[PDB]
Amino acid sequence: RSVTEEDYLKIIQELVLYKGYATLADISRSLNVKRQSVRDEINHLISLSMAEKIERGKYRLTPSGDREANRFLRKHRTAEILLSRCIGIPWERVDEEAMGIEHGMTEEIIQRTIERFGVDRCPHGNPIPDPEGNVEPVADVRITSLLPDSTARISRIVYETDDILHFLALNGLIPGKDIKIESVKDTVRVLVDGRSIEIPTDIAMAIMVTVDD
Amino acid sequence: RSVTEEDYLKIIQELVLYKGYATLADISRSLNVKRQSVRDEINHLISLSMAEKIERGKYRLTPSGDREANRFLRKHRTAEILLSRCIGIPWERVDEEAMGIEHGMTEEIIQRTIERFGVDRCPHGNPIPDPEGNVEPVADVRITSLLPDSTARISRIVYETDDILHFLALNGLIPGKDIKIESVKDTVRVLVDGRSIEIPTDIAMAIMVTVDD
Ligand SMILES: [Fe+2]
Ligand SMILES: [Fe+2]
Ligand SMILES: [Fe+2]
Ligand SMILES: [Fe+2]
Repeated sequence: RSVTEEDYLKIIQELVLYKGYATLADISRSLNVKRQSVRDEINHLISLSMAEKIERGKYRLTPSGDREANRFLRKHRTAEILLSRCIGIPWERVDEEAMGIEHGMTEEIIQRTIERFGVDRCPHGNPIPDPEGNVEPVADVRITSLLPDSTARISRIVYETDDILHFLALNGLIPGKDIKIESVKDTVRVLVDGRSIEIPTDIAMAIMVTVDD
Repeated sequence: RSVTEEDYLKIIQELVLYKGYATLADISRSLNVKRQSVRDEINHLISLSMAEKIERGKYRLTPSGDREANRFLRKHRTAEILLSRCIGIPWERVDEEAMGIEHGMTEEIIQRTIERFGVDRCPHGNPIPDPEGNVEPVADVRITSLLPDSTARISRIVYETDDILHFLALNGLIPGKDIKIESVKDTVRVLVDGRSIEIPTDIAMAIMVTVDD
């Protein structure tokens, strides 16, 4: 697939949940689009009241751009469920592979997929928005906000890159797994499945967790 | 989805297998596109050596247009298998619903779907072409070419409209079912599952069968 508006909405929403803002160069690098085209699209989104400038070089979605993103992510996330549950596309690959089929996911397909597998989250734990673009508020927090000896459950991975998902899969840090914070100096080190894992800051920033209970 | 070149290739291939040719008005009606746009696309296909005029008002694909159609139908037919086997989209609806997700079916998805379900035909029995656009020749014939008392097995439905598939499903005339020709005057009447069914000519023309054995 070549790049669409919906791809811009998704990456901008991810970067904002991940680090608090989207830059042109971060969008350029994720979408593999030249900066100047990224600039034209951002300005177009701003003129449509779907994005706004936060300060210099830093952007985010407006509330209405966020709902539009959400209507797309309903398609995206359901496509991931379809691909991973029906045909065994690996957990860490399924974000990339959903890219083809997601644009044409109809409500017929989306709803039958949701009811057939009994899910309301993508395999990476992000909730599936409703058709209007609403998502239920989830009570979770950044794993980087936790003190040593905190116990928690991994909730969702808000930014789904290859390096990130591969690390998480390799170390079994997946939605639903109980973890315990061992250390927070330089990296975030946790206890999971009796094993100890150092999570570098760039990866830890993408991990949301729910604190018991 | 709005209309693409691939949609033109598919309907033209179907109409040719069905009645021996495609007219502008038949393409217009199937794709819901005004005749003039259908005309521009046909001329474009002709200039690309993907279609040719047979005689007045009658068109078909060239060999190379047929292979291109086939590369698309690999996507289409696999999408149908995915949708009907993974999530239970009804047999008679699955041709329409594949329309969204088919354009982005990658070889990764296509191949894992084929191996996961163990299929080399769509639910309506049409073979799944290979990535290059080849299909294995199938030894089947039109049900309208058969004499009374012939026995056969339904092979494929080469033209998949709503009226056609609905009739076939309603009367259990599906790939694999054994049938016996009872009569060929006005309609084609067959014996299937101990029941007798009159198949009108417009529907019978789309049914291929293999004569035993
Ligand atoms: Fe994703
Ligand atoms: Fe996901
Ligand atoms: Fe079909
Ligand atoms: Fe089919």
